Amino acid sequence: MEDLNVVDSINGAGSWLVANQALLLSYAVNIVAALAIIIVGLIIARMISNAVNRLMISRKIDATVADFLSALVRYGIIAFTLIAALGRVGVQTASVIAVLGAAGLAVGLALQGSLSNLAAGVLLVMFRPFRAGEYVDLGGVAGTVLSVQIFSTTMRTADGKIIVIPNGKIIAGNIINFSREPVRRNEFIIGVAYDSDIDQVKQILTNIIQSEDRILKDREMTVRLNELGASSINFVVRVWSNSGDLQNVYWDVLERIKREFDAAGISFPYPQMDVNFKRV
Amino acid sequence: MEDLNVVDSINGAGSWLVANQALLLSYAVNIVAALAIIIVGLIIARMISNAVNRLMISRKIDATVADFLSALVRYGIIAFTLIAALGRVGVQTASVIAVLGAAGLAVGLALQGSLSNLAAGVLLVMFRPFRAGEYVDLGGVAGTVLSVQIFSTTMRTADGKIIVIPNGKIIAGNIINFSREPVRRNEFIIGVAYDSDIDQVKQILTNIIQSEDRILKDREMTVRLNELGASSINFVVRVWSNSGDLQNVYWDVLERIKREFDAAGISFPYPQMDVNFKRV
Amino acid sequence: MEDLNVVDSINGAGSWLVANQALLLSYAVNIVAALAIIIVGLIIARMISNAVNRLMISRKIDATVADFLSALVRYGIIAFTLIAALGRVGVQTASVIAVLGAAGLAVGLALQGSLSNLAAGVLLVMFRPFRAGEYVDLGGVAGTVLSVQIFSTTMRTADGKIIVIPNGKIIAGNIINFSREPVRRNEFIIGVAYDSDIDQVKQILTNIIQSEDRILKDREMTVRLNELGASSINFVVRVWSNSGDLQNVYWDVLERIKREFDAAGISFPYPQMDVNFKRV
Amino acid sequence: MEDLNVVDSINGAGSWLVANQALLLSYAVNIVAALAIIIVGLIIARMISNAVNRLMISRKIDATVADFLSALVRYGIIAFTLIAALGRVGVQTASVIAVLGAAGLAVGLALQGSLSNLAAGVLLVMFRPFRAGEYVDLGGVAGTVLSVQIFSTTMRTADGKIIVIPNGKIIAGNIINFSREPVRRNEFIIGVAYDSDIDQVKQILTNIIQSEDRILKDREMTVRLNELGASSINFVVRVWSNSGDLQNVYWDVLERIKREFDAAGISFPYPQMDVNFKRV
Amino acid sequence: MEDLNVVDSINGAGSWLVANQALLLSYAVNIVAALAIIIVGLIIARMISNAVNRLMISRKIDATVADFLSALVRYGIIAFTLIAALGRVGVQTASVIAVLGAAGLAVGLALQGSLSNLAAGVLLVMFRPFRAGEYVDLGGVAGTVLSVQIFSTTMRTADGKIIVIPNGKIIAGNIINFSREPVRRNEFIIGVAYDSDIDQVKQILTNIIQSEDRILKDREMTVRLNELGASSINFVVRVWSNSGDLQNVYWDVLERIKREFDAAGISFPYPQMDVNFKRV
Amino acid sequence: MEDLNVVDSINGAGSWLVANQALLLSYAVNIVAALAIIIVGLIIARMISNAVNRLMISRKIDATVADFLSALVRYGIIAFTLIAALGRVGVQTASVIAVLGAAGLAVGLALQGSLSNLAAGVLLVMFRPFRAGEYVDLGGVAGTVLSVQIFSTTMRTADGKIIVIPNGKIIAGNIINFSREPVRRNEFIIGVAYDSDIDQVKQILTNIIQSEDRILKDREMTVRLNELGASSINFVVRVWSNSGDLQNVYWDVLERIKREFDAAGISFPYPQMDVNFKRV
Amino acid sequence: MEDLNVVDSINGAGSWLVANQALLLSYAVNIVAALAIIIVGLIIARMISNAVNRLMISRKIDATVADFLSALVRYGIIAFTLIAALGRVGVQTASVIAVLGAAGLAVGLALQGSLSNLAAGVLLVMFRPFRAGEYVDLGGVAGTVLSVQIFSTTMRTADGKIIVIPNGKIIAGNIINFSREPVRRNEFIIGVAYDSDIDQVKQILTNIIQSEDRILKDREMTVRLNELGASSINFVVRVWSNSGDLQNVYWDVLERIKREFDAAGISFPYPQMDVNFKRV
Repeated sequence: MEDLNVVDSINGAGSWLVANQALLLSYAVNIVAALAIIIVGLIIARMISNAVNRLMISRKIDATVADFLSALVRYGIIAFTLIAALGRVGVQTASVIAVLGAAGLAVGLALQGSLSNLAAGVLLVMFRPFRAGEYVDLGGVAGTVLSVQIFSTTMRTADGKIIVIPNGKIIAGNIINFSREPVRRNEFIIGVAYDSDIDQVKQILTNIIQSEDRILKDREMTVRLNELGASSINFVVRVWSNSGDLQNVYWDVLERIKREFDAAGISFPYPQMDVNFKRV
Repeated sequence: MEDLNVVDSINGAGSWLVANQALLLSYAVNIVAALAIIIVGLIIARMISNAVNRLMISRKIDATVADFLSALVRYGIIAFTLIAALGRVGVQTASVIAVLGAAGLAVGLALQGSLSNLAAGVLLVMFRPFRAGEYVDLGGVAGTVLSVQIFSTTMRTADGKIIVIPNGKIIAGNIINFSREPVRRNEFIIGVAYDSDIDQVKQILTNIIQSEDRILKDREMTVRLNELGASSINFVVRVWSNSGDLQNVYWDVLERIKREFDAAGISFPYPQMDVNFKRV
Repeated sequence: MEDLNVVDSINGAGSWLVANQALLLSYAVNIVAALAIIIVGLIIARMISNAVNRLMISRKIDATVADFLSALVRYGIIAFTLIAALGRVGVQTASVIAVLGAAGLAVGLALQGSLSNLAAGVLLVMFRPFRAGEYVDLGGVAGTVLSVQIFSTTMRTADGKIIVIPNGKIIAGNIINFSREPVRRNEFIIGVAYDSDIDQVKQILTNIIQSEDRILKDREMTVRLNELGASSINFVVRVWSNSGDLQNVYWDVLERIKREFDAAGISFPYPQMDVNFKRV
Repeated sequence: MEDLNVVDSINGAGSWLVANQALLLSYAVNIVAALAIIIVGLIIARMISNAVNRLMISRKIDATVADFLSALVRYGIIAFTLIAALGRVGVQTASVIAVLGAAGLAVGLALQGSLSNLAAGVLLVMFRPFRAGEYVDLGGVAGTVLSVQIFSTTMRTADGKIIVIPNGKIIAGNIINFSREPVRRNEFIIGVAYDSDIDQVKQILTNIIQSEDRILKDREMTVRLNELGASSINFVVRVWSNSGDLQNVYWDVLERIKREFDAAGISFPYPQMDVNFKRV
Repeated sequence: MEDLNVVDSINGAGSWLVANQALLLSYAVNIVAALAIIIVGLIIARMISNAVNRLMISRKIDATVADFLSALVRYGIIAFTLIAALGRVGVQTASVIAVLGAAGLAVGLALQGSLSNLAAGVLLVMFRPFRAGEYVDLGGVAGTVLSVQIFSTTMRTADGKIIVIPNGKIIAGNIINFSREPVRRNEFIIGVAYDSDIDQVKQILTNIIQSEDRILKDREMTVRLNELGASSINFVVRVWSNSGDLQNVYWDVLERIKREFDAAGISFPYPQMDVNFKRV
Repeated sequence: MEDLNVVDSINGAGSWLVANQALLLSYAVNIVAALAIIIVGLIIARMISNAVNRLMISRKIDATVADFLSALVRYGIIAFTLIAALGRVGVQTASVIAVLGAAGLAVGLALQGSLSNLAAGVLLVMFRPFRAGEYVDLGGVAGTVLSVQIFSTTMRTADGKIIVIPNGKIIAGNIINFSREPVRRNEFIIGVAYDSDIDQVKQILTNIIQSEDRILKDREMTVRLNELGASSINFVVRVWSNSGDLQNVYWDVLERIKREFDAAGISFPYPQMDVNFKRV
Repeated sequence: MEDLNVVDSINGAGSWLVANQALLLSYAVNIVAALAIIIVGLIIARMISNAVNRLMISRKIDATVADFLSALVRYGIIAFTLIAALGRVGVQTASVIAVLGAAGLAVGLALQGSLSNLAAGVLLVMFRPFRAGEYVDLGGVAGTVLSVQIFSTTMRTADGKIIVIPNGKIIAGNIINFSREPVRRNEFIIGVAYDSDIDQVKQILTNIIQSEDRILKDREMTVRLNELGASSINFVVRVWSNSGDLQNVYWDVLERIKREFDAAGISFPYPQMDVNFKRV
C-alpha cells in the first residue's frame, strides 16, 4: 500500500513516536505500578499465609489441613493481586478472571487424583482405622504399616517387601485389620479315612485342644464333623487364641494332631480311587 | 532508565511518600475495617452455626445431617463475610466470588468420595437395613456389625477379623442379611453308590430329619433325588430351623446321616472309575 | 501504630460508638426484618409444599414422586426466602445465589446415587416389571420379592435369606422373572453307555414323559440324541409344565428315569477310560 | 432490647399494620395476580403441548419422540410461567432462573440412565436391528423378543424365561441376531480312534451328509480332518441349512453318524492313557 | 376476604375487562405476531438447512457429516427463532436461553453415546480400516463385514450369524483385520513320542512342506523342535500361504502329516503316565 | 376473531404491506449485508488458516499439530464471522454465542475419544517410544509396527495379521518393547527324574551353553536347580544373546539339550504316580 | 431483485466504494494496529515466559513444574493479547473470550490424561518411591527402573525387556519395591512322605539353615510343619538374607535340602493315589 507499510509507519515515523511520548510515559508508569503491586501482593500473600498457618496450628488443627488452607489462601491472594495488576493494565478484569479460571480448571484436572489422595490421607490420619506398626490388609496386599504420608502410605509385607499405596485407593476399598482384636480364631480342617471312628477322632481332637494352654477355654471350642468329602472325612476344629500366639498355636496343634493320629492308628487318606476292570 | 529506577522512585522518593501519606492512611483504615469485618463475621458464623445445630437437633433431626448442614451454614457465612470484607477492600466483588467458587470446586473434587460416603452413612442409619450385632454380608465380606460411623462401618468376621467398609460402597452393592429372618434353610448333598436302594435312602433320611426337634415340621422338608452324578447318586435334603440353631442342626444331621448310613450298609462312593485293558 | 490500635479505636472510642448509634439502630432493624422474612418464608414454604403435595396426590400421581417434587418446591421457596433476606441485609444478591449454588452442587455431590435410586424405584413401581410375591433374578441373586421401597428392594432368597438391593442397580442390570410366564421348560441330560441301544433309550424316555400328567402334551416334547460325550452318550429331554409344578416334575421324572433304566438293563456309565500296558 | 421485641413491634404495634394497610393490599393483589398467571400458564402449557403432539403425530413422526418433545415444550412453558410469576412478584428472575436450573440439573442427574434408555429405545425402534418375534442374543442372554417398550425390552428365553433388558444397555453391547439370515451353518466335531481309516471316515460322513435333503447342496460342505487330539482324531463337518431346520438337522445327522460308525466298525475312542510299570 | 374473591374480581369484574380490552388486544396482537415469526423462522430454517446441505454435498463432503451439521444449522436457526419470538412476547430472553440450554443439555445427556456412535461411524467410513466384504475381528467377534451404517455396523460370522455392533465401541477397541495382508502364516503343533528320531521327523515334515505348491517357498518355513512337553515332544511348523488358501493348506498338510507319520512308524503318543506298585 | 384472521391480516392486507415497504427494504439490505459478511469471513478464515499453517510448518512445528491449530483458528474465525453476521441481523449477540456454545459442546461430546486419540498420536510421534519396523507389544497384542497415523496405529503380528489400535488406548496402557535392547535373555525349564545326578546335569548344561557362540559369555549364564516339582526336578537355564538370534539360540540349545540328555542316559520323566493296592 | 444483485451492489458500485474510502482506511488502520499488538504480545509473552522460568528455577523449584508454569504464563499472555487485538477490531470482547474458553475446554478434553500423567510424574520425582536402578514392581510388571520422564517411565525387566509405563497409571496403582529393604525373607515349601520322621526332617532342615553364612541368624528362622497335604507332608522354611544374596541363598539351600534328603533316606513323594479293585 504505497508508503503505508514503510518508514511512514515503522521506526516511529520520525515524529509520530515523539508526538506520543506522553502516552508512552503513562503506559510505562502503569506497567511499573502493576509490577510493584504484583511484588507487594506476593510478599503480603506469603506473610499472611505463614501467619494463618501458624494460627491454625495453634488451634489444635492438623498440620496437613492447616497447610492446605494456608496454601489455598496464598493462591487466592496472589490471584487477587494478579487481578488488580491486570486491571491497572486495563484488560477489563473479566477476561483476566476467565483466563485465571481456565488455568485453575486445567490445574484441577491435572491434580484431581492427587488432591483426592490428600483428602483420603487426612481422613485416614484423623480417624486412624489403622496405625503405624499394626498388621492390616489393604485390599489384597497385607503387611505391617510403617507410616502414612500426605499422599500415600508405606507398608511392609511379612517377607520384607516395601509397598506404597496411594491414600485414595485406601479409603475406596476395604480395610482388613488383623491386629485390632486381641483374640482371633484358628481353623483346622482334618481329613480322615471313611472307616475311622468318629467318636475316637473327636475325643482325640478334644484332648489335643484341651492340653493347649494358649487356647482360650472360656470361648467356643468347636470340634465337629464338617462335610463328607470325595475321598476323606473332613473335621473342622476352631479355637481362639491371642493374636500374638495365633501362628504358633496353629503349628503346635497341627504337629500334635499328626503325632497322636499316627499313634492312635487313625490314617490320613491319600486320594481314594475306585477301579472296575473289563478285558478288551 | 537514567534515574527512573533509583531513589527518585524507591524509598518513597523523599516527598512522594509524604504526599501520599493521606492515601496510605486511608488504605490502612480500609484494611483495619476489613479485618474487623472478618473477625466479627467469623464469630457470628460460629455462633449462628452452633445455634442452628442446637435448634434443629431438638426437632427430631439426626445428629449427623444436622451437624453437616450447620457446617454448611458456617462455611456460607464465613464466605459471605469474606465477600463483604474484600468488597470493603475493593477487589471488585466478582473476582472474589470467582476465586471462592474455584476453591470450592477444588474442595468438592477432593471430597467427592468422602462426602458421598457421609451421605450413604446418613442413608443407612435411618433406613437401618442392618443394625449393630446383626450378621450380614456386604459384597463378599461377612461378619457381625459393630457400629456404623459417619464415614464407615466396623464389622467383625466370625474369626476375629476387624473389617472397615466405606459407607458409599455399602449402599452401592448388595446388603446380604443373614439374621433378619428368624428361620432359615439348610441344604445337604449326599452322594451314594449307584446300586443303593433309593427307597431305603429316602426312608432313612426321612427318619433322621423326623427325629430332630429343632427342625420346623410345619415347613417343607424335601428329601428327593436331585441329579445323577458322574460317580455318585446325589440326594438333596432341605430342612428349616431357627437361625440360631442352623449350624448345630447341620452338624448333628450330617453326623447322624453318616452313622445310620454306615449301619444300614449304604456306602458313600469313592470317585468311580472303569478301566479297560489293552496289551501293547 | 501509637494510639491507633488502642482505646481510640476499641471499646467504641467513647464517643465514636455513640455518634454511630443511628447506624447501629438501622442495622439492627435490618437484621430483625431479615429474620422475620426468614421465618415467614419458612412457614409459607411448609404450607405451600403441604398444599401442593395434597393437591397433586389427588390427581392420580404416585406418592413418591409427589413427595419428591413437594420437597423440591419447599427447598426452592426457602431458597427464594434466603435470597430475599440477604438482599434485605444487602449482600449484593449475586454472591448469595453463588453461595447457595455451591451448596446445591455439594448436595448433588452427596446424592447422585441415592437420587438415582429413588428415580429407579419410581420407574420400577410404575412399570412393575416385577411385583411383590413372585420369584425373580436381579443380576446373580434370586429370591421372592417382598416389597419395593423408595430407595431399595427387599427380597427373600429361597433359603430364607433376606436380601436388600438398591433400586438403581436393579434397573441398570437385567431383570429375570422366574414367575411371569405360567409355563416353563425342564431340561434333562442323561448319560448312557456307548453300547446302549439308542432306540430303546428313546422309547423308554418317551414312555416316561408320556405317563406324566403334569407335562403339557400340547407343547414340544423333545427326546433326542444331543452329543457324543467323552465317556457317555448324552440324551436331552425337554418338557413343559406349569411353573408351580416344575421342580416336582423334574424330581419325579428323574427318579423314574433311574428306576426304569435300572430295570431295563441300561447302564449309567462311570468315567470311562482305557489303559495300554507296557513293562519297564 | 427494652421494648424493641414486644407489642411495640409484634402484633402490628397497634397502628403500624394499619399505617401499612395499603402496602399489604398491594402485596395481596400481587400474590393473587401471580397465582392467576400461574394457573393461566399451566392451562395454556397443557393446551399447547397437546396441540403440538397432535400436529407432529400427523407428520410421520414416531409417537415416543413426539411425546417426549411435547413434554419438553410443556415443561418449558411452565418454566416460563414460573419465571414470569416470580419476577412479577419481584424476585429479580435471576435467583429464580438459578433455582430452576439447579432443580433441572438435579432432575437430570436423577434421570440420566432412564433418559438414555428412552433414547436407546427410540433408536432401536426406528432402526429395528431386531424386531419382535425373532430369536436373538443381547450380550449373553438369548431368547425371542416379545416387545420393545419405551424404557426396556421384554424377551422370552427358549425355556419359558421372561427377561427384561434396559434399552440403554442393549445398544451399548452387541446385538446378536440368530434369525436374520435365512440359512445358517452347523458344525460337528467327531472324535475317532487313531487307527481308524481316514478315507473310510470321510467317505461315510460324505454319504451321511449327501443323503440329507435339508442340507443345502449348493453351499460348501466340508468334511476334513481338523486336528490331532490328545486321545482322538477330530473331524470337522460343516453343512448349511435353513434356520428353521438347523436343530433338527443337527440331531438327525448326529444320530445317523452314530449308527453308521457303529455298523462300520469305526470306534469312538475313550480317553486314552499309556501306563509304564515299575516295581517298588 | 369479603368480596375480594367474588364477581368483583372474577368474570372480568364486569367493567374491568372492558377497561383492559385495549391491553388484551395488544397482547393478542403480540401473540399473533410471535406465532407468525415462529412459522417464518421454521420455514426459513428448513430452506437454509436444505440449501447448505446441498451446497456442501457439492463440495466433496461426506453425506453423513453433511446431514449432521445441516440438522445442527436447522436446530440453531429454530433456536434463534424461538429466542426472537419469546423476546417479543416479553420473557427477557434470559430465562428463554437458560431453558433452551437446559433442554439441550438434557438432549445431550440422552444422546451422548449415540452421537459418539455417529462420530465413530464417520471416522470408520473415512479412514476405512475395514470395508464391506472384508473378513475382520472387532474385539471377540469375527466375521465378514456387510455394511457400515451411521450408528452401527452389520457383519456376518462364518456360520451365518448376523452381528450388529455400535460404531462407538468398534473404534474404542482393537480392530483386527484378517484379510488385509494377501499372505498369512499357519502354525502346526505336532506331538511325537520321546523315543522318536528327531532328524527323521524333521526331514519328513520338511518333505511334506516341500511338496506343497500353495506354500510360499520364498518366505520362512521353520520346522524345529519347540518344547519338551509332559508326554510328547512338540514340533512347531510355520509356513506362509495366500489368505485364500490358508485353511485348505492347513487341512491338507495335517492329513499328510498324519499319513506319512503312520507310514514311517512315528507314533503320536497318548497321554503318558507312570505308575509304581506298592502293596497294602 | 371476526375479520382479524382473514385478508385484513393475511396477503399483506392490501395496503399494510405497501405501507411497510421501506422496512422490508431495510430488512433485505441487512440480510444481504449479513450474507456478504459471512462470505468474506469464510474466505478470510480459509486464507488466514492456510497462512498460519504454512508459518507453523516453517517454524519446525509438527505437521499434525500445525494442522490442528490451523483448523482451530479457521473454526474460531468463522465463529466470529457468524457472531458478527447474526449481530447485524440483530439477535442480541448473546443468544447467538449461547447457541454456538451448545453446538460446540455437542461436537466435543461427539469427538472426545477421537480428539484424545489425536493427542495421544501426537505424543507417540514426538516421544517415539516405538517406531515403524520395530517389534513391540501394546497390551496383549504384539507385532511389528507399520505406521502411526494421526488417529490410530497399524501393526502386523508375526503371523501376518493386521491390527489397528486407536492411539488413545496405546498411551493409556503399557508399551511393551521387544526390540529396544540389542541383547535379551532366554529361559529354559528342564524337567529331569528325581534320581538324576544333579552335578552331571549341571555339568552337561554348562558344556552345552559354553559351545554356543551366540550366547554372550560376558553376561550371567545361570544353570541352577530351580524347584522340586511334583514329578520332576526342574532346572532353570538363563542365557543372554542378541535380539536377532534369540529364537534360533533357543531352538538349537533345546535340541542339543535333548540330544546329550538322551546320550548321557538322563531321562525326561513322564507324569509320575504312586499307586497303593487294596482288594475289595 | 431487478438491479439490486448487480453492479449497483457489486464491484463497489463505482462510487459507493469511493464514498466509503475513509471507512476502509480506518478499518485497515485498525487491522494493522491489531496485528502489531499480536506481534508485540507474542514477543513479550516469550520474553516473560523465558524470564519467569529462569527466575523460579533459581528458587529451588523443579524443572518440570517450572517449565509447566512458564508455558501456562506464556499461553495466558498470548490469550490476553488475543483478547486485546480482537477488542481493537471490535468483536465485543465477550464472544472472543467465549470462543477461547471453548477452545481451551476442547484442548483440556484432548490432553486430559496426558496432563494427569505430567502431574503424576511431578509427584513421583519429589517423593521418589522408586529411583533409577532400583528394582520394583508396577502392578504386574517388575523390572529395574531406568529413568522417569515427564509423561512416562522406562523400566527394564530382568530378561532384557524394555517396558514403558505412563506416569498416571503408576500413581493410581500399587508400587511394590523389591529393593528398599536391605534384608528380605525366603520361603521354602518342602513336601515329604507321610511316614517320614518329623523330628528328623526338622533337625536336618535346621542343620541346613544353620550352616548358611548368608542367612541372618539374628532374625527368625522358622522350620515348622505347615499343612497336611493331599499326598505330601509340607514343611515351611523361612529365612532372612540380604537382598543381594536372596536368589543365591534360595538355590543353594534348595540344592542342599535335596542332597541331604537323598542321603538321609527321606523320600520326596510322588502324587499318591489309592486304588481299590473290583471285577466286572
